Parts: sequence; structure tokens; C-alpha cells
Amino acid sequence: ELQLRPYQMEVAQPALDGKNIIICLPTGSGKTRVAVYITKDHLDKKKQASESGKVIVLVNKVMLAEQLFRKEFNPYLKKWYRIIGLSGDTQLKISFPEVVKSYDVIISTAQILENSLLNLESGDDDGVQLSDFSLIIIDECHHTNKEAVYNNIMRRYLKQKLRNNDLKKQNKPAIPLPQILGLTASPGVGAAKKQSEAEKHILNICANLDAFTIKTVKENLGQLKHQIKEPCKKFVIADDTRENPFKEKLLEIMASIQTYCQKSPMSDFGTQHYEQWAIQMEKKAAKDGNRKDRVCAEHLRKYNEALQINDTIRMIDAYSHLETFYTDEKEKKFAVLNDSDETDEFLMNLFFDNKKMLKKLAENPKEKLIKLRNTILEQFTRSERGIIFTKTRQSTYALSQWIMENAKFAEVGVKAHHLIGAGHSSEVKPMTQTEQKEVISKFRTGEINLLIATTVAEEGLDIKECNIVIRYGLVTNEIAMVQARGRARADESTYVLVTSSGSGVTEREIVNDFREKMMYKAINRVQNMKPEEYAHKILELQVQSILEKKMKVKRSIAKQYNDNPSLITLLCKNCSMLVCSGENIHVVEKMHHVNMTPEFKGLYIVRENKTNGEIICKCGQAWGTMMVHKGLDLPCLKIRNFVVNFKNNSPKKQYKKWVELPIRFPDLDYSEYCL
Amino acid sequence: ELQLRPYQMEVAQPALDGKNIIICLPTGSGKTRVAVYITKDHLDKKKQASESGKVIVLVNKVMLAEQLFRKEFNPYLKKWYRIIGLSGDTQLKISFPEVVKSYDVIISTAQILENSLLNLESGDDDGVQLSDFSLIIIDECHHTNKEAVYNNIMRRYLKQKLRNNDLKKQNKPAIPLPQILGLTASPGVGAAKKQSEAEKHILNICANLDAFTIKTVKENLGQLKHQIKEPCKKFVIADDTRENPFKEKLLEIMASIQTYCQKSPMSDFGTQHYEQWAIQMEKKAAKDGNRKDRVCAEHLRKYNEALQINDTIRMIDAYSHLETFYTDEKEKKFAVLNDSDETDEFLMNLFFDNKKMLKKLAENPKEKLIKLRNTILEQFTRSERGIIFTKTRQSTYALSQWIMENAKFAEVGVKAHHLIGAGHSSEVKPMTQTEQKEVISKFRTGEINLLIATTVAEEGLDIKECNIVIRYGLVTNEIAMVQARGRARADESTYVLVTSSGSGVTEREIVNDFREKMMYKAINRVQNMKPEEYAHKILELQVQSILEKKMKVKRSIAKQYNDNPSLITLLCKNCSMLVCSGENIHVVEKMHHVNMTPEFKGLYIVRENKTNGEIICKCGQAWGTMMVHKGLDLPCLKIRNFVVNFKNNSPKKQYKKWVELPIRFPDLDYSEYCL
RNA sequence: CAAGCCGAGGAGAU
RNA sequence: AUCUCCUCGGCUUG
RNA sequence: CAAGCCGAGGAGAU
RNA sequence: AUCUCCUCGGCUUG
Ligand SMILES: Nc1ncnc2c1ncn2[C@@H]1O[C@H](COP(=O)(O)OP(=O)(O)OP(=O)(O)O)[C@@H](O)[C@H]1O
Ligand SMILES: Nc1ncnc2c1ncn2[C@@H]1O[C@H](COP(=O)(O)OP(=O)(O)OP(=O)(O)O)[C@@H](O)[C@H]1O
Ligand SMILES: [Zn+2]
Ligand SMILES: [Zn+2]
Repeated sequence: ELQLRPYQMEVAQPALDGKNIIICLPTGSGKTRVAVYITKDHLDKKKQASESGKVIVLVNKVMLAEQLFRKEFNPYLKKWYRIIGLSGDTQLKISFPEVVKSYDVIISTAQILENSLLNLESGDDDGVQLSDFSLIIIDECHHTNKEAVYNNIMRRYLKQKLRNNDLKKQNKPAIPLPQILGLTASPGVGAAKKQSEAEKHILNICANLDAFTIKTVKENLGQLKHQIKEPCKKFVIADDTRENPFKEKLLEIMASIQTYCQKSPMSDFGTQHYEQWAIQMEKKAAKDGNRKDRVCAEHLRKYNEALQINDTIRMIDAYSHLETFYTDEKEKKFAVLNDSDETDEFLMNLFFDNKKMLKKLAENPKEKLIKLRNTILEQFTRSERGIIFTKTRQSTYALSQWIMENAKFAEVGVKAHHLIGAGHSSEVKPMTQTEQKEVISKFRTGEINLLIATTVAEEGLDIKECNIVIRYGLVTNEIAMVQARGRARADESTYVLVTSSGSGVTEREIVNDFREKMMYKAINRVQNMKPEEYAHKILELQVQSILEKKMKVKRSIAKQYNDNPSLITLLCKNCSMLVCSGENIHVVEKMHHVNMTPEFKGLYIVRENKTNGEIICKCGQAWGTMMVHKGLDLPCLKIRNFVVNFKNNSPKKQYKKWVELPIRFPDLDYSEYCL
Repeated sequence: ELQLRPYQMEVAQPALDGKNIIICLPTGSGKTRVAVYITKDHLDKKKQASESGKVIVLVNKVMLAEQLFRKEFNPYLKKWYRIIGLSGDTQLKISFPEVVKSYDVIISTAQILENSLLNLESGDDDGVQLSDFSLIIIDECHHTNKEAVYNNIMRRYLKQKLRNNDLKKQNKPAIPLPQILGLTASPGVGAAKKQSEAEKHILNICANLDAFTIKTVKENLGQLKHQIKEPCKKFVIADDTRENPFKEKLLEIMASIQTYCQKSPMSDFGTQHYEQWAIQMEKKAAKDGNRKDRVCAEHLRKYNEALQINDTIRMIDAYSHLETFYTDEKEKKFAVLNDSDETDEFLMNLFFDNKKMLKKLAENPKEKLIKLRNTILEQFTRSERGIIFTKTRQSTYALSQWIMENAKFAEVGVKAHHLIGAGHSSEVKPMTQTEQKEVISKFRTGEINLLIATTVAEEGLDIKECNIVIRYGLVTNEIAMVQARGRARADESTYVLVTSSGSGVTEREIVNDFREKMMYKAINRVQNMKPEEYAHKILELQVQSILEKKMKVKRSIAKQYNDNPSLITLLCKNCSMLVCSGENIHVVEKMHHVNMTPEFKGLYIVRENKTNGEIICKCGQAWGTMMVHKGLDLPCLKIRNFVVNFKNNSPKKQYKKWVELPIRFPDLDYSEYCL
């Protein structure tokens, strides 16, 4: 039943017989079907060869593993051989080492295999070796980078390959090495200005992947051009001339607070440099133990980010963010007072006094939003799907709120939903993988006609067809832009970019376009190179990478060696008071820290407002949570909100992290808490 | 919205229609607005001409490019056309060749364009040609000199122009050449005594720029005289009669050390000739391999420079400099001994024994500083900005320390800060471009009322208004003086010069004044000349310059031809011992050198005190650093601290430089370091 | 469904 | 090399 | 933020 | 033509 096409033959013909190589075709070129066909051919050759045929497929994203399991690999290969799809979300509840030798076909994230090999080296588990495999297939090869996961696996493979070469000169016996295949569309450039450097980056990629070729289509390219239609390019610009009243009022309060705290701005307002200066002032205040330097800095930061989003988000969202922050602060203050400095009262009373007028001033008119609405609605009328790319998740939420609230979209009847990434990213609600999964399914079937997504959807997150692809103030790198452009896969596509004229964004878009042109100019060059000098370059890059990794591991071992028991005193950053000693702390689960002595309980204050409570200091500085672990409600504390004081010279140092502290703490002896 | 003035029309009228010319107006005459208006007119003519309009602007300084991008060009031209500002600091991260044909307006440093053209000639990159442009504009035309960057570009242009002329006689087709405009205020004189030679220099400038005219204002000159007010000239002199005690003690130790090392001074003390003699003795000691000749010479040099600054700097700074130098020497000696000649002990013990008495003798009183303070404070009281020009950066630092420490300035409340140049200049901390940028911004907005700067601020570094301009022992050339004088741009200005009466400095100031007078006397002359003989002179100078450049390139190619693999033996200059062979050395990044054999590791000693360590010899002579490159911590060595010994005739030669050695070294073969 | 931990990648400013 | 901002994967607990 | 490399310009003395 | 002292730009590495 398997079906194929000419360009697929031409690209995949070399790999049919050895030739561990890479393949670079645009999106929607059937690369997945190429891969399944190649795997089938390899397994057939093994069977007719009376040799063990093992195939492993590696994908950076978890979803794509199940996607290939459901759509391409299993349907076209179910009957001939045994197949399985692994992932972190999925329970590989047997084990990796033997399922490698139980199904002959593995589809798993690279991290699982990497963990298995590390376990083997540690000797804790029997583990697995690459020799057990006969064919490795890697999707999204462009991620093979300085020390990415793919790069780690390939560095192990290349060390084995160098050992085998050395033996070939020394001893005939050698460890067999499985074939390697790579799939990609935009290999990318490591920020190379000279085309020579771009080719150097391409050769580095090839050496990491041991491809020895690229094998891009050259004969039937016309057929691909006919089948694939590139979206029409559209540029959109804007200027922030309006917004004068409320911006002016906010800047007036800005200047007032600054002069009150006498902060030299050392930079222009509304920029990342100012935030960095604010953080430097935070650190200085920590090293000095004074107030009036950090609360003001955080408030300035909140105002700055509010202003930044205002240029790209409606003022209502910024006002709500600020109000929520101040309400949380006031709840903190009320709790601390309930248990029972002038600048804090100044800030809160300033905001309270001007709260009503600020609300009235923000509610009034005086935007990219109006023109975005114009473009989207006129396009929808002309069409009778849609994707938005932005910077931060709350921007996606604001866009969803805007499209729901406005009645014009309801008149059009366009369906929309907000999609974002997972995990915790500094005050953005983590999103569950399953939730993203039903969102993508709902969009796939048709109910959602508009999908708002962050960089996650830029890569992978494959869809059959997306008619409209519009980016909104998001330009990062050539790979992101090109993959977003190719994600349309529609017969007729509209690629739009929206941003501010003052900001350097259109320049970035054209830079990515030139990077694509340069990628072609370099890929065609490398495809035409002398085999001897070529292989020489691959060897040089391989050996250099292996050596660099070896020195890096040596310096990682040599960097962390102190591990002293107790040589410090931990204080509260906000109020320089002795909070804990260097030994009273105890470790649990080899990851968390806690203080158990009741003397510590007599210092801090417990607070809960909302299923684990949080801790606060006498000065209102948040410390941690009340972890419920194996019965015990242990008070876990975050070093992110503390200060250190060594026993000698008292050099104050803030780490925002535990491992960055070279000295280790003792584990929790439950026997110390008997009765 | 664009606005203009009559003299601007009169000067710029000829350029409106061809007439590749130059313009010479004083500072703050709106030359920038003249340039933007001319560019706008040219682009409009191209548009109505249905022809491609390309404009490129060249500036020697990096900052001025962004300055024109922010203040003059973009604000007045944003809407009509597309604009961009390039620089080394800025990432032209697309490429030069196509951004030339992407925005129609380029503002970049000349070096970038020069590099692009050299790349084109080499054929490595597609590159760019001047034909792609339609109008070239050059600021600071006075820098078009013997083989400056502007001169290189103009020499290429003039070779093309001569080819086009030859074809015009031979073949009608010819490569079109963009118009050329030059902007300046003080074209300058190439040290001409006869007014005929001054006019010759002016004609050389014009020929390099192909100006064919000067077009200085002659009609509305009265209006410029009214609008611009020249600063009042002030001379100040001083004598070093005082300072007898500590100077006498220093000269006593001077004589003691000299007699101990029996050095014929061959010159007077406290002069550059003595330093040159000391360096000659250094070289002789290198050619003989003896001690007691270089350490003493360096100590004498340090004493000499200390004395020189004492005439213009407080003794505390000189004492601190000497103490730091000797502490560094002693740390070196302690390290070398830690691993485990009588004159060195003599020097160190002499300084140690007299250290306390020297400190006590320097602390006592017995200066230009007191009168400088008097003048500055009385002027500040009279005024109810300020700029200081000096020789060396540490002088600026000393001035900042003096103004901060003294309480009288605090009573006045004058704000001050030290500004200096960037880069490494033999034991002066390099300064970052961004740092200079925020310094200039802070002064511009008002917080800094006093800006101490070196020759960098003399040229460019434009400021709206600088009330006070005072120079402190700095007279170099007529251009520096005139530009510093015009940099005031204040309605009322005070130009002051301070220096020693004995030194020949007031003479230099009046020489620069006469040079300005002579520049006018020659510019008015050249503006009135016969067109035929004029063009003849321009042609003669152009052809002469092109021919000279051609012979220079021929002799540069013919000079470096040996490039032998290994014919020498490298020894330590201080101790004549075999340090390395002619082949054991290896090259990396095509710029650095290193020795990898452990036998070399068994010879030198590693030292680190402070993120790269340094190397020292068994005799305490510093050699290089431990470069951390692409993983490897390769030991990089500086030929500046070594001696050479050829395999024949053993002629010792010190180069202070690698390229000056005609023989080349092999690159680093990483394969030689496997495992 | 929530919390925590470990590593990695990309962009922007020093 | 440092700081900031975003994103991915793996592990643990409830 | 630090280090290194390449060229160029100016001043002073032989 | 040589030596010394200052300044500019470009490139690379971390
Ligand atoms: N040989 C083929 N004949 C017909 N259609 C094909 C063939 N190969 C692939 N396709 C089309 O490919 C579409 C799926 O594209 P697919 O996901 O395989 O592309 P891709 O290049 O792997 O994508 P991406 O770059 O997003 O990972 C299917 O709708 C099918 O129509
Ligand atoms: N046509 C004009 N009308 C009014 N003011 C003008 C005009 N042209 C220039 N100016 C004044 O010029 C000042 C800026 O001077 P500018 O930097 O252009 O001088 P410049 O001659 O280029 O300087 P420099 O010699 O330092 O490079 C502005 O403050 C503006 O007041
Ligand atoms: Zn506290
Ligand atoms: Zn030595």
C-alpha cells in the first residue's frame, strides 16, 4: 500500500545502501514518509541479510513522537514489524534497555536514550549501548548544537567512531556502528557573516551528524515548486504617536518615585538596560542591607513591562497586572501587620490616591490593535484558519480576550483560542501537555479557526493546512521565521508581519530572509566539494568537538570540589537578621532544603491565601512553601529570597540557586525528630 | 517641515546639479542640515528622473554615524525614503552588498565599505562596487591624507575616473561614477611654510576629493559672524621654580643608580632623547645578553615619566604609579623564588630603605594646579559646562581625583567626570565605547558640568553648547586647536590655554592661529583660479597619487617574499637560553602563536594574580598569557618579550612584532595532540 | 489537576 | 565572559 | 565586561 | 628614513 514520489527516490536513494547522511526538504515534502520507507527498506535488507534489524527514531518534542506513531509509522508499518512509541508522558513502564531488543522499532525522545546511556556508564542499571542498534534516525537535525542532547549522543557516537578508526589502524576488531540518518528543512546558520563561516557552520552540523552529504533535490525541484506554494509576503508597521495622556501621567509618577529614591537612571526609560540597572541596584542593596532600593526597583520594573506591553497590548491588561501585583503586596502587608517603611507607605498611598484618576485616564481612548483587526477581518471576508505568533503568554491571553470581546469578530463568526507553552516561566501559569493536545486536536478537526501560539507552534506542531500565517511583533531567528512561514502548507497562503516602525523588527525579518538565501548559497556550495578535503574537514570538526567536550567535562569536575559542611550564616535579604546557621538546615529527597528547629518557627510567619501554604518574613519578604512530603509538612525555603554571609570577611553573595553554592548541607535525619 | 537658511543655499546651490564639490563652514553652521537637504534634493531628482537613487555617507568616527541617524538624517527624512545606520559596533547582520541596494540610504564608517570592496577584489564574496551608488558624501574631509581610508576609497574612485577618461577618448561606453560631496570646517595644511605649498596641499586635498571647487560663503558671511561668536583668547603660563627638595632627592638617587650602572647619559635628564637612549641601551643589552642594562633603563624611564607628569600632575599620582610598578616587580620576584642579580636587590632595597622618607618628602608642599583651580573657580563664580584637554589618560584621572577631593569645588557644586579614549595604549586601561556613550549622554542632558577628555573629544563628539573650553598643556596641530575652539558653540565662550613658560607651547598655539590665517589666505586664493590650469593641477595630483599607490602596492608585495618554514632559534631576551626551536611553534586562528611540547612546559613558570593567567620565565621576564580558545587553554606568548637567533651568523634581532618576521610558522595540527 | 527539582535552546542588552 | 527575557525536554512529590 | 589581532592618523626627538 | 609618545577604525575569542 505504501506510495512514493520521484524526488523522494532521488533524495533517499543514497541512504538505501549505507551512506549515513542528512536530508533537507521544505515543510510538507513527505519527509516522514521518506523516513518510514527508508526504515522499511533497511529492515527488509536485514531480514534478507539474516541480521538483527534495530531502528530508533529521535525527536526533540514529546508530541511529535506520538504523532509519528499514530499518523505515519505505525499505519504504514504495523503488519510487517513490531512498533512502539515512547515518551516521558507515556510510561515506558517495562524499561528502555530491553524494549530496545523487544520491538525492533523505537520512537522516543532523545533524552530517554541519553539517560539510559548515562545510567549504563554509572553502572547502576544494565543500560544500553548504541551497538545494540542498527539504524538511528534523527528529526529536526538543526538542533544538533554546541552541547544539545542530539549533540551529546552524536559526541558519544563520534568518540566510538574515532576509537574504531584507531583500531582499524591498530587492531582489526572494531565495535560496529549503526547507520545514521538526519531529517530537516532549514539546517540554519550559527550567526555567520561570511559565506565561508556559513559553510563552516554547515560542515560543523554535518560532522556532528556524520552525514558526509546533504543530497538536496536538484532534478525534480520544479515538481516541488509546483506542489508547494510559498505564502505572499506582507509587511505592516506602526508608530506609537498616541497614548500621550496616560503615558505622560505614568512618566510623571515615574519621575516622582525616582527622585524620591534618588536613582540615577543611567539609561533611557522603557528598555532592558534599565531593567538590568534595576537588578544591579537590587544586588547592591543586598550587599548593603538597605531598603528603598529594591521595592522601588521592582515597582519601576513593573511599570516598565506594563509600558512595553502597552505598545503591543491594550492598557486594560497592564492596569489589571499592576492592580493584581499591588493587591498581592497589600495582602502581604495586612498579614504581617495582623500577626503584630515610610517609602512603602508613600508608594501604596500614591497608587491608592491616584488609582481612580489613573483608571479614568486609562479608560479613555489615546494603536496596532485597530489595524490588526482591520487586516484580520478584511482577510476573513476575502476568504469566506489563522495563527498568531507573539512574545509572552499573557499577550496571547490578551489577544484572545480582545477577539472574544469585540463584536465584529462575532459578526464574522471566527472561532479562536489561546495556546501557550508549558512549565513555569516567572509568573506565567504553566500549561499542561494534555491541554495543549486537545487544543491542537480541536484546531485540527476544524472547531478552532484561529490558534494563538508562542514559539512552541513555530517548530513542529504540524498541521495539515493553515491558510493564514500572521506574526505579531515576534522575530527571533531565521529558523523560527522559515518554519513559521512553511507551517502554512496551504494552497493559497498569506504571510503577514506586524510590528512597530521605530523598533528594529522589519530589519530582522529581511535579515532572516537573507539568511535563508545564504543558507541556500552555502548548501549548494557544500554539496559540491572535493570528497577528500571534505572528509578531512568533517574529521577535523569531529575531533575538535570531542576534545572540547572532554575538556568541558574535566573543568566541570574541577570546578565543584569544595563541598564544605557548614561555614556560613544565612540572613534575610530584606532585613539583615540572622535567619539560620550553616548547619541547622537539612536536605531531603536530595533536592530540597528545610529548617526543622522550632527556633526558626519562632522567627518567620506562615501565610496561606488561595494546596501548600507559603512563608513570609517579619518584614514581609516571601521565603518559600510548606511542602507536604511523605506525611511531614516540611517548610521548604527558596534561596532565591535570601542572602548569604560567610564566616570570614562577610562577603554577601546572592545565588538565586542552591547548586551554585559549592558547600553542601546535611540530609534530614528523621531520627532527630522522634516523638 | 525642513527649514533652511540663505548661506546654506549659496554654499549648496552648485551641488544641487552635479558639481562634485567640497564645503568648508565653521562648526555649528548647520552643515549636517545642508547635507540632508542636498541628499533629499538628489533623491527627488532621481525619482522625477526615473533613475535609481543611492546615497552613502561616510564618517571616520563610529559615534557620529548613529548621531546623524538619530538627530539629523532620519528625523528629517524618515517618511520619504528608507534609512539605516551601520557601524562596527552595530551588527550589519544582513550584509553590506545588498543593504546597499535595499534602503537607498546608507550611513556607515568608511572602513566597512573599504572591507567590502577588498572582499570583492579577492572574490570571496559577491561584494559591492561604487557604480552601485549615485552619491557619496564624506564628513571630516581633512582626514583624506597620504593613505588614509578616505584616501584609499578616493584612489579607487580616481583610478576608475582615469579609466573612464581614457575610454572617452578610446571607447564611448564608460562606467558611471557617483557624485561626490565633502564636508569640513578646517581643511588644514600639510605643514607648509610657503603659501604656495599651502595652496599645493589644498589642491592635493581637492584632487583626492575631486571637488573642483571649495564654495565658501562670501556674501552672507556677516550673518554667520553675527550668529557665531568666537571664544575670547586667554594665555596662561607657569614656571617650575618650586619642587626643589623631592626633585633633588630623586635626582640624587638618579645619579646614584646611573653611576652604579655607569651609563653615559648622552643627553639631558627629563627628555624624550633620554628615553630613546634608554631604549637603545635596551636593544644593545639584547644584542649582548647582559643584565644591569635594561632593568635600570626601565626604572630610569619610570622616574623620567614621573618627573614629566609632576610638572603637570600632583606628586601623589607619580608616587602611586611608581609604588604600583615596584609592587608588581616584587610580586614577580616572590613568585619566581616561590617556585625555587645583586643590582636588582640594590634597586629594590634602595627604594625600600628610602620609601618612608620619600613618602614623607613628597607629602610636604614644594604649581600649575593652584592657578588652574583659581581660574576655574573664579570663572564658575562669574558664570553662576567645562572641558579640559590633556595629553595622557592618567592625567585626566588625576584631574578628576583633584576636583573631587578638593572641597572648594564641592562648595561651588561643579559636577565633573573623566572621559578618555578606547583601546590598549601601553598600560592604560582600555575604555568601552558604550561607556563613552553614556558619559556623553550624561553631559549632554546636564548632570555633568565638567567633561575631561583627550584628543577624542577634540574632533567630533558634538555638543549643543559648551560654555567654557580650556586646554591644559595640549597643543598638537592646527586642526586640533581650531576644532577644540569651535567646539564651544556657546553664545559667550572662554577659551583658555594653560602650560609652562619654559616649554614651547604658547608658541605652538600662536603657530596654529597663524596656520588658520594662512588656511584662509590660501582658500580664498584657490577659490579664485583659472579653471583650465586648475583642472590641470587636479589631474596632475590625481595621477601622481594613483601612480604612487601602485608603486607602494608593488613594493609591499616585493618586500614580503621569504616566508621560510623554520630557520631560527628563539631565546629569552633577559637570559640567553634556548627557549624554542624554529619549528616547535604552531599557529592558531592565523593570528596567534603557541608552543605545545611539554618540554617547553618544563621551562617556563605559570603565574596568575588578579580571567586568563600569564607566563613568566625562570628569570622573571613576562612572556604571555594563557588564552582560553575553543576549549584548549593554549599558552600564547608575546614576541615582544623574546629574542631571535638565526641559524647562521647569529644576528640577534628584536621585532616587538610577529609580521615583521618574514618567515612563517606552521599552523596547529590538532591531530598532533590526540589523546 | 497542583507544587517542586535538573539540564538544554533561542533572542535582547553589558 | 556576564545580566535580562522567552521556549523545550527529563525527574520527583502530592 | 575582559583578552588578543590588523591597519591608520597625529605630536616630539634622531 | 628611524625611534618614542598619544588617538581612531576594523576583525577575532571568551
Ligand atoms: N508521496 C506522497 N504522495 C502524496 N502525498 C504525499 C506524499 N508524501 C507526503 N505527502 C503529503 O504529505 C502530507 C503530510 O506532510 P508531512 O507531515 O509528511 O510533511 P513534512 O515535510 O514531514 O513536515 P514538517 O516540515 O512540518 O515536519 C500528507 O498530507 C500527504 O498529502
Ligand atoms: N537652518 C538652520 N536654522 C536654524 N538653526 C540651524 C540651522 N542649521 C543648523 N542650525 C543649528 O545647528 C545646530 C546643530 O549644529 P550642527 O551639529 O548641525 O553643526 P555642524 O556645523 O555640523 O557641526 P560640527 O562642526 O561640530 O560637525 C542646531 O542646534 C540648530 O540650532
Ligand atoms: Zn526579613
Ligand atoms: Zn629568561
